[PDB]
Amino acid sequence: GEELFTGVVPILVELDGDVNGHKFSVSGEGEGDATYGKLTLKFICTTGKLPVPWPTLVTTLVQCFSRYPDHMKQHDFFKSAMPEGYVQERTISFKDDGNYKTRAEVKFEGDTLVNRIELKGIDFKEDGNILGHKLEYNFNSGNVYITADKQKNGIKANFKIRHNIEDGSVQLADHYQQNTPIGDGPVLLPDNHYLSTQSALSKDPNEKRDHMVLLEFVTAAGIT
Ligand SMILES: [Zn+2]
Ligand SMILES: [Zn+2]
Ligand SMILES: [Zn+2]
Ligand SMILES: [Zn+2]
Repeated sequence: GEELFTGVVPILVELDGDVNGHKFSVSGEGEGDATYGKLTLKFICTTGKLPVPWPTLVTTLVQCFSRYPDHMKQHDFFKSAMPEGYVQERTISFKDDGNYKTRAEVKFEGDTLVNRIELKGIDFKEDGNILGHKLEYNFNSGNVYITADKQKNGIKANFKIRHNIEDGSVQLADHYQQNTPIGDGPVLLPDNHYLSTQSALSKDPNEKRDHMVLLEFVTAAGIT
C-alpha cells in the first residue's frame, strides 16, 4: 500500500453527522502528499450552518498521509491497509460535556483516497462550549499515541485534544481510536510510536458557505 502514496493523491471526505438531534453534512476535497506528511483540504457544510465548531471536527475529517521516516516504514499500518482500506472508529469525550462516536471507512476509489464518516453526538449541553460555539477557530499541535491491536489485526490510538475556549481556558476532547482493515490481507502491526501533528485553520475569502480550509503536517516518531 505504501506505493500508492509516493506522489500527490486527491482526497475526498464525506461526513454525515447528528449532534443532539442537529443533523448536518460536510464535504471536503483536497490533496495529500505523504512524502511530506502534508494535507491541504477545504471542507464545506452542505446543509447550511454547522451546528458545532469546526475545530471539533478536525480529527474526524486520513492518517495514511502521515510521513513515516524510512527507519519506521515497517510501522505504517495505515498505508499498508491500502487500497482496500480500513475502518476507523472513535469515541471523542468532551470534558464536562457530550461525546462524539464516529465510524469511518478510509479507502481508495480509483485514484482518490476517500474518507466516509458517520458521526453521532450525544449528551451535549446547549450552553456548553460545543453547542454554544465558544471555541476559537484554531487547532493546537499535539501527539497521537499508537499501539498495535494484534487480535483485531489493527491498531488503537489514544490522545487528548485541547480546544481553546474564547475566555482563555481549554476544552479537553479525549480521543480513543480503533482501526481495523477492511480486506482480509496482511497489514503492518506497529510497535508503540506516535504521530506529531500541526494544523492551520483558515478561510477562503470568497466562500460564503460555512467552511474550513485546513493545512496539516503529520510526522511519525518514537522509534529509533
Ligand atoms: Zn438543529
Ligand atoms: Zn488531521
Ligand atoms: Zn464566540
Ligand atoms: Zn485564547
